[PDB]
Amino acid sequence: MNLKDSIGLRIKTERERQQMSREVLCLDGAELTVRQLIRIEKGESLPSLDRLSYIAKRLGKSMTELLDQDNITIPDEYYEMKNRLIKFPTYRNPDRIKSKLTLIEEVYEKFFDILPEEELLTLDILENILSFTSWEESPKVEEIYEDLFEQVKRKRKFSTNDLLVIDYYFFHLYGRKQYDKKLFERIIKRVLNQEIWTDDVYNIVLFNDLMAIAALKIFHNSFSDFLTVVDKALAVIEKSQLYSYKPSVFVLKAKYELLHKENKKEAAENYDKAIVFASVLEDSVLEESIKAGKLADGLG
Repeated sequence: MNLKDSIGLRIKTERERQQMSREVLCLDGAELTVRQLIRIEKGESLPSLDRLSYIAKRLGKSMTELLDQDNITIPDEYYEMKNRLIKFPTYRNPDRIKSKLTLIEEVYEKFFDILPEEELLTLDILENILSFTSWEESPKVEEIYEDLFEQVKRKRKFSTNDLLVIDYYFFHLYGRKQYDKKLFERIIKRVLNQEIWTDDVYNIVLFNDLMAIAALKIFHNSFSDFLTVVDKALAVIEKSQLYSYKPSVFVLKAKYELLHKENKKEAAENYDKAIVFASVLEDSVLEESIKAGKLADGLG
């Protein structure tokens, strides 16, 4: 009997001894949903610290009592590998030897039996992030993402994990003409209000989120708050010194001048700053790509 089975059985056993329905325990779903609790009690999922804290409080127990002998401590090495996955650099500035593929398999081989549901979803998102179209793969995943996104849309302060879930939501909006604009607007507002501090990992996820929002706004021809987005992206870049990201921001400005301000001259100038920065960063693939971008937009 593994960790998940033990904790799950303990929790279900205690809940049923109090004759508490799943719905009663889960309340409004903000901290735990019925399907989450079900996966925990079937030992399909391990609870996280937050979950366990909620469950213990609801049942009137202590976390120690629900844990018994079992240990759910997640080793620092996992968080280091996750951080390295998030900060994973382009193939033009490779760090050391290991691929993302290798790091992900290594994270599973070392830590799978002790990873809670949220971390696993975060990992699936990271794995598939550079190519989210290449991913339309699980009913189980959509089911897990859906409740976690339900929870996310109640929060005012986001975590790293929250933001990765939000990035996957943005991907849900991809290529879609019909969508809930009110939800998208609330999400955007809340992302834009997140504090920028000294966590580079967080700041990276926030950045990629901002790019996704900009892209979506370009696709929707909705340029309200676009410069708010751009400025926030730039504030991130400055705070964590992510200068390899800066040309793409200038490209965004270009697009804004082009498709909204319709100022081909400024558009062209922004492209030129992007090209020059890439050039003087010596990512030549990026430079060439941006030049081709300027031609593509008719500013050649």
